[PDB]
Parts: sequence; structure tokens; C-alpha cells
Amino acid sequence: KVFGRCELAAAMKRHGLDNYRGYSLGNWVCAAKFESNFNTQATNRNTDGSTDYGILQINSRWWCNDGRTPGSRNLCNIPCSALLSSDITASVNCAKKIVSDGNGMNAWVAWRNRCKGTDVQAWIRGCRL
Repeated sequence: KVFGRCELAAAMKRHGLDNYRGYSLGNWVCAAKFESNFNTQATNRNTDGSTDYGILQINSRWWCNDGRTPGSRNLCNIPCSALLSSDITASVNCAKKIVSDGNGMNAWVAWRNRCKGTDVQAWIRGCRL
């Protein structure tokens, strides 16, 4: 599923991301926009044997188990395929985990590179919430 920003905002907001650990909704939408272009099925298979899964391109080395990544910690305790669901819940939950595991949204390189220091409210602006 490729979300629209407002639909992803709404979903992320229903999932409590707004202000989750001080990161406004826009941050998360923006992260998703630049990690995955809101594509829940986004995968980036890396040369380091890890893969980035889902709308938030969560990486399989630490966060989810795709079985094929050296050094798997699966700290979100989910198969990585669960991050490729059309529903964002797993990704959200794992994203929350990532932040709860003492990583800011800097954990998302797309967030750091494309959202950090930007008008992330732009990503939820004009949305029904």
C-alpha cells in the first residue's frame, strides 16, 4: 500500500505517534515519506546483508528478524515481513521501540537527512486529524 501523507498521518496519529517521545506527527510522516515514499512494501536490501523494511524502512539487523541478517537482534521482536503490512501498526510499534531503545528519530537516516530541521508539519498540513 502506498499511503497518502494525510492518510498516513491519520493512521500514525491513531497509533499514538503524534508527540511520541517528543516527535510530532509530521516527523513520522516525513520519515515515512523519505524512507519509503509511504510505500508499506518498501524494501531496501542492503549489501551489509541487512534489509530495510516497510514504510519506515526499519532495518533487519537490530529491529526485526528477516532471518538473513547477520547480527540480528530483532529488538522489535517481529519478523521483518510484519513491517511490510498494509497496516502500519507493526512499523509504528517497532518505530516506537526504536525510539524507546534510546534512539531518536536520527535512527532513520531519511529522517535525519530529509526531515530533521525541516517543516515536518508540512507533511500533516491540510490533513483531517
